[PDB]
Amino acid sequence: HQARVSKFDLYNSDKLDAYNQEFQVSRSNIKSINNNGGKYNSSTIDKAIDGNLETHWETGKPNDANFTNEVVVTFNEITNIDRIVYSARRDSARGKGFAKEFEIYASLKDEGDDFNLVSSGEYTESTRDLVEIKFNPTDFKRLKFKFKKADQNWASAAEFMFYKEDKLNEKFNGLFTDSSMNKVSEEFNTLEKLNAFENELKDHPIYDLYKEGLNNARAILTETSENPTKATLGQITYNLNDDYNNQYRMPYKNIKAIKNNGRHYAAQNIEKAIDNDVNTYWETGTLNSSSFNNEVEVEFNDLVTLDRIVYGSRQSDLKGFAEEVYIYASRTSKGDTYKLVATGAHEATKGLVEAKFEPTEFKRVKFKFKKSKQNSATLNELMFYKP
Ligand SMILES: [Ca+2]
Ligand SMILES: [Ca+2]
Repeated sequence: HQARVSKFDLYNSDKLDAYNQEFQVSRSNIKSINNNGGKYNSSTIDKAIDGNLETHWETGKPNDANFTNEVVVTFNEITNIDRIVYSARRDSARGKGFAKEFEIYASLKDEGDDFNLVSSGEYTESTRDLVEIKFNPTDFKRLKFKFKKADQNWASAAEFMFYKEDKLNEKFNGLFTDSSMNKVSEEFNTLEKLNAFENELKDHPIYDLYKEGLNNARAILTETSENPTKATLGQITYNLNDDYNNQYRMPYKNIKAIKNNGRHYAAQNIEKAIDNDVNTYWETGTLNSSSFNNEVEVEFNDLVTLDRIVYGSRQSDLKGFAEEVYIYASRTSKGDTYKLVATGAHEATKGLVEAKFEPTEFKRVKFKFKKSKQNSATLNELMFYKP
């Protein structure tokens, strides 16, 4: 009887309409609405189900020590619903009156106080989010939403939206064994199982959103064992060789994203490590310690086979130079799926250094500063070469 609550990310997708077409209770099925605490001004209760996120209902009576705001939606006919998507008001006072704690009750008739509890839940992350509240699929003629706790008490609702059960969605959420998404569930643990699943999924409205995870599972099933090599590191200048770059350097355009685990100092942000300028650099905000190592992750648009990583520090004084480097590969777009491919060391030097290791396929690369000059970490450039 505990609701599973999460941010409703689908909001920002071009698959939304198509998704709503199949799973949203349509507006022509929502008959009427009322609520026990009136309205403030002309933030009327119809504005809670008017289909427009930019209009809201606000109560005229705030939650106090002795009053709980509730809203009751009547459907045109009995309707099987498993999820509510809800936001608080989204204007100047964004988030005010969010239902931090709520309960959902069903009735199968049009009148009377015969409500039975369907679900309870909380959300503490933010009050400004559009949230998906998921429970056992239940029949409703009337649905009651109680504002058990309402941020700053003046309960509000941009919208309530209602969804039927999405069984293929629920199945897809069982693709992996846990949230680190690094192990395929037994259900899907062969390429043939996975293909069957994908085929099962092809006509679904958000099919294209499931492709990534399916591809991730495919890469995990076909992964080889970790077997890292001692990389060779030396000073190089072939990066100056434009013609050679055209043939052997991975285009900067193949970088999807870069992040790092230690924030940054001042104006030395992480993008400066990949701007094809040896004079700009990223510098961490967090020192290497007994408990911490600086790590940089780069994700690629398209898988790429590389045999060399080229890198440098800030050139002024070589502060943060990677004196010892661990290189990891992942063939997935996300999940804890990195395996160690190489390790090597080099004394701090001006200019750029290559780490050469065995040809490896990368969807993402992690670059770990195992040991670093003055325990800092900087990158003027980070470049990727093919065999
Ligand atoms: Ca609205
Ligand atoms: Ca740079």
